[PDB]
Amino acid sequence: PAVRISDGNLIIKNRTILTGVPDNVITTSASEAGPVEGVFVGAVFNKEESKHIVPIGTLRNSRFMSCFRFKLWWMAQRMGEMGRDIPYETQFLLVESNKVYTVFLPLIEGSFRSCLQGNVNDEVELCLESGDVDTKRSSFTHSLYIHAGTDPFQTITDAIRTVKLHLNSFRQRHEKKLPGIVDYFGWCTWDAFYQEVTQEGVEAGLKSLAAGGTPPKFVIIDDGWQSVERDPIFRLTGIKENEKFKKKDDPNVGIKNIVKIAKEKHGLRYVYVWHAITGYWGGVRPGEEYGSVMKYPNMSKGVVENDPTWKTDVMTLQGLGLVSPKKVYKFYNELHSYLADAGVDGVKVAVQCVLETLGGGLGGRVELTRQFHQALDSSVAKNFPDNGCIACMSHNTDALYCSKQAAVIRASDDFYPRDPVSHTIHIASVAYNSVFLGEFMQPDWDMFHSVHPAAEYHASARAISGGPLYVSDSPGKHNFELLRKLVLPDGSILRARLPGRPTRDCLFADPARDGVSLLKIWNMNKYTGVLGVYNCQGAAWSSTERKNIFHQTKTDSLTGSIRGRDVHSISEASTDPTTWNGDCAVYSQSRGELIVMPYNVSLPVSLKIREHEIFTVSPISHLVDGVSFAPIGLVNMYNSGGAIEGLRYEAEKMKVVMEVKGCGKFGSYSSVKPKRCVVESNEIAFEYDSSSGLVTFELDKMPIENKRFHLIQVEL
Repeated sequence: PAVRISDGNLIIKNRTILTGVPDNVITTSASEAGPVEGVFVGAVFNKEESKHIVPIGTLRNSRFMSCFRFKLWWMAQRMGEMGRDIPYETQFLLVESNKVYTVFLPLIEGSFRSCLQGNVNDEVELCLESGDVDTKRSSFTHSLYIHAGTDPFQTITDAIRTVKLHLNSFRQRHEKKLPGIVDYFGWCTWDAFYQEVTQEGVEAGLKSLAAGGTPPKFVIIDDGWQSVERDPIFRLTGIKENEKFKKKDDPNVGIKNIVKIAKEKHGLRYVYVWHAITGYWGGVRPGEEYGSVMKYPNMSKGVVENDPTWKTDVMTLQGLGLVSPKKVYKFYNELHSYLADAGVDGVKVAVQCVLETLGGGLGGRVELTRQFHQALDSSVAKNFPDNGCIACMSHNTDALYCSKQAAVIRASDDFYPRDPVSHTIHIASVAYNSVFLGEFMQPDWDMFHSVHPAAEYHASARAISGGPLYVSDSPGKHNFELLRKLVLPDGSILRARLPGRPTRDCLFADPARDGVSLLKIWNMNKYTGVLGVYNCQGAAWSSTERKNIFHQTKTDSLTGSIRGRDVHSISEASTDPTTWNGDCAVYSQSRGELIVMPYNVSLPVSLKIREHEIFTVSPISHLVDGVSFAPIGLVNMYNSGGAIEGLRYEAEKMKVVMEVKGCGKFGSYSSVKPKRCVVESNEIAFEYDSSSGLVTFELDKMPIENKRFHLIQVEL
């Protein structure tokens, strides 16, 4: 049966993973399916309670990785090998047996949500909570799912899918419609003006970016456009824009003014706006219209253990006007109808995890979350039918397991331009949280600044994230040399196809805390892989201080290495995987060096703290003995291989035929010097380094007219 409890142990393919499983912990393999590869786990208790905790078993001497909420809104990573190091509010746990990987997914069941936490005795406890004193249960059968396999990424995905088939209450990332903003450069007003944003500031930012040749095609009008008032917390007073967004003649005209300027005058395709899941930070001003009533956040133990300041946050103490569940659809619809009729294409929806703290006597955290998201999704589908929703501050399983439609999720805590501790931590967080969040939605690695000491560090990460790419530059503060590595002259980006994630290598070694390893992040394009390597040692969240701090490091520089197969799915980029020997052409985007890397050969990589390097990794095709080739792409862009749309080898003609998007310097590996390089039927000059095999030529202009991609032929 693979995964079983017998004696009082949890045994996984004949390895004891946990010992000392209580008698009252019960397992099953039924569901809709119903027979299922892993096991659902639950428990039976003596009394009704609105909260239970129960040990599942004792964990020692097995490497784990977990994603845990260090704050209400957000996860980060913690590695370890003893149950006692498992954090409070662990939402995802992956265990290694030394070859075999086991995932533990704590679930929502009925009105309860579960997570895991470690205790002093090295037990893994499941914590089940309804968040409502009137909602009480005593037995549970599907509050946790455990599944094992030999490919850690495949293991995760198969488990999520099994759970989906059981709950039917979410979709997987790959089944959802991504909104069109993901394929374009954007700009977000948040770090540029904070709440003092005005419509003139919006226009200024768009114009400055476009004037340097990297034009955004979406904008996020972030927090500060809405009509809010104090009663020191602010609450929503109406659904329309404030005075800063009213045309300065004609104050009857509203946010439609800036939207039309953006799109007709500056060429934007999309405009999004920010709002809280509750309207604003303090909710909506109490009243009949939407049934808003003052409510005060309930504290749960796990959240407040990791985040003690939450007990004295302004939202906790001054409360929120919570719109009624009976009127929530109407609130979202009236807000979104106003927005859509003004030309707005989507919303960035923040403050999402507050609902779990307000389910009071409304059925609790799960039911309240489900209700609000049901209404929000209906409103988004009606009013922003490109699927215009970015989920923000939303890392709770209550929202993840009801993620049926929305397709983009902020993968971490905010970019912080002025906080030096944050940069290394940001890269670790987005990468590790993406392992799990990217099963539900496309991860958004957040805005950044192009003029900043960490700009390249952040920029390169976004380029391999698989997610939307956007800066929050103040108008005029741009580095366009850096932005041209991310954005083409029409505002399109080279987006990779998957959530960027750590390599198998990096899943159980904490590169923020171990003092010894470099973080390596992989993604895929259609005909190449990509790999970024980061030193992010020297800072992380503190179990003792309970916030992000710097910590001692043994040295500045670390040396690790890369292999072609670190790009876990690199196979899928090969045009003939069954004959492929595993050799890759590896192009260092930062050094500009092409290296041939045979299957399993390592290359050493050395980096100091806050340094990085990006490598495009392309499968080599052996056309005949001595004639071998791999495309690289737009070598002056971070995610070079994202430019290759089509690739075909004709060994009988010793030819390669490609479809390439974009413009700039194009590169490929060839063992031999080409006879000819042809672009749309004309022959063009090229360079060839005989020593590395690097072929380069210039793609002068974007494709015009009926072309849409450059058609390139390379004759060898």
